Amino acid sequence: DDYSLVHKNILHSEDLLKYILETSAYPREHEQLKGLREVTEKHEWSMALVPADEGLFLSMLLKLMNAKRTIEIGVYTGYSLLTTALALPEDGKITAIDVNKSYYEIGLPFIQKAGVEHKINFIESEALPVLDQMLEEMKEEDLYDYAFVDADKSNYANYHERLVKLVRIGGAILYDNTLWFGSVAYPEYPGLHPEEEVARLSFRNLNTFLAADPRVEISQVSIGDGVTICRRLY
Amino acid sequence: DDYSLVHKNILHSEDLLKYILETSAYPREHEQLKGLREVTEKHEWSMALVPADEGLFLSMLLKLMNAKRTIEIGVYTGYSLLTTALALPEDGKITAIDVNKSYYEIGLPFIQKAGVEHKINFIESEALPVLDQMLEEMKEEDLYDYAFVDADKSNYANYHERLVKLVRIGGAILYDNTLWFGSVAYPEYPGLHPEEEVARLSFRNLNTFLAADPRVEISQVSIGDGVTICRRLY
Ligand SMILES: Nc1ncnc2c1ncn2[C@@H]1O[C@H](CSCC[C@H](N)C(=O)O)[C@@H](O)[C@H]1O
Ligand SMILES: Nc1ncnc2c1ncn2[C@@H]1O[C@H](CSCC[C@H](N)C(=O)O)[C@@H](O)[C@H]1O
Ligand SMILES: [Mg+2]
Ligand SMILES: [Mg+2]
Repeated sequence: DDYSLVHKNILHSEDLLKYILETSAYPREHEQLKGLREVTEKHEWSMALVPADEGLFLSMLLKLMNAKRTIEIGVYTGYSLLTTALALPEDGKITAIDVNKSYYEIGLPFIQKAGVEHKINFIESEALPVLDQMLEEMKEEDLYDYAFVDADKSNYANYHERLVKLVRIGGAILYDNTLWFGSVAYPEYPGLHPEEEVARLSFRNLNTFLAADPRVEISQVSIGDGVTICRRLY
Repeated sequence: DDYSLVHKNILHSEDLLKYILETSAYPREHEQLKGLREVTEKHEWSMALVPADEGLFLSMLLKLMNAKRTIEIGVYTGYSLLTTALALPEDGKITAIDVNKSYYEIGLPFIQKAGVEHKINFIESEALPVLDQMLEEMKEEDLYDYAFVDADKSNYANYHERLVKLVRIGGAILYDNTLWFGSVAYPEYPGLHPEEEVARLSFRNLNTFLAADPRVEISQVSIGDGVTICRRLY
């Protein structure tokens, strides 16, 4: 095989991870999220799926902050998207962006059976051109409450420069995979696929920059593969 | 302090923990939190201290849900309490409960230097009598937004029955240490102090109970020693 992090976890044992999933995540997972997850595990890019325990953490965060208008960048088969759509109120609206709609069509039957497709506006495109177009037309009355960032890893810093202007003051920007299977912990790290090493270097730089960015407050959370919550200050 | 699990981590390496703390927590840690942490690191019961990365997570939750009135059960030297106090607005209010005010007075100078002691009503007593008294005098206008539970482990379930009546609908109840150094992951775990084993068993039952409790939605988060976020439904 070609990728060198796919079998790693940030937790010390797989048994602890399975405990969390079986005890607290799966019993609270919507039946369509379960169906979407199980077909995605068979897909060749299963490594990139947002896990069930992180998903319930995203749902909890969305409800506690009373989010209504959100943006999802990096959809894949739609697990975190369906998680968002189920957590928002019935009049919630999501802008969902991904370069590859074929992945989205794997999840769309489960989103449709859940009855939340009406909340979703899917845009098949590279993320940055869509974001830049939003900056041209965005009214302050239409800023987003919440952004989940999970698309091209090397492009997170570029995403951030747009998203600090597209989410409201007090809104949240979440960066997925910021611990990169634990490989960010070292300046040098051996044997990775070039794409994996670029992403690793990008995340070490992002984590540093985000801790120094006065436009936001942060909390890096050791759930899933690392999630960094940012809250816009001004 | 002849406990066995004290130095065990749930992350796969001390280096990964140190990276998080050094890159993302310590740069964002208030000067008075640093000083309070450093004294408590030297205290006999350092094991029970809420870590700095978890503290920023608690703070982020409080700010995202716009908490105004909270309850803190289990203060110790006051790290999570100072975190809560700095997160709330100028007119925020906290009821803090601990059996041991001696601990509280270790951190009280840092709390005062932070300019936030006016938010805190410390009560030296066992939690359950206070919560029961609060129940007999509580008005629906005065329900809490947020509750952090971090006191005697074997009594969490008892606290839960009171707190689901004392926080507002949509309010948050957070249980600390719900993975208990990871030892909750197995039916049996050898080499533990008898009080450690009682806490471990108490958490396994509590984790099962909270996942089946229809009065709340939950999310268990592999941060620190595990934190379970509950949100009151009805
Ligand atoms: N430049 C880009 N712009 C938009 N999407 C991109 C992109 N580069 C990669 N992607 C998409 O980003 C996704 C990352 S996997 C995302 C996982 C998803 N959030 C979940 O819940 O499981 C892939 O589907 C990929 O197609
Ligand atoms: N029955 C009880 N009622 C109230 N507090 C109790 C209690 N039993 C133990 N405690 C207190 O619970 C605390 C647990 S340590 C708490 C750590 C603290 N939240 C932090 O930020 O680091 C101890 O201070 C202990 O004194
Ligand atoms: Mg991801
Ligand atoms: Mg604790």
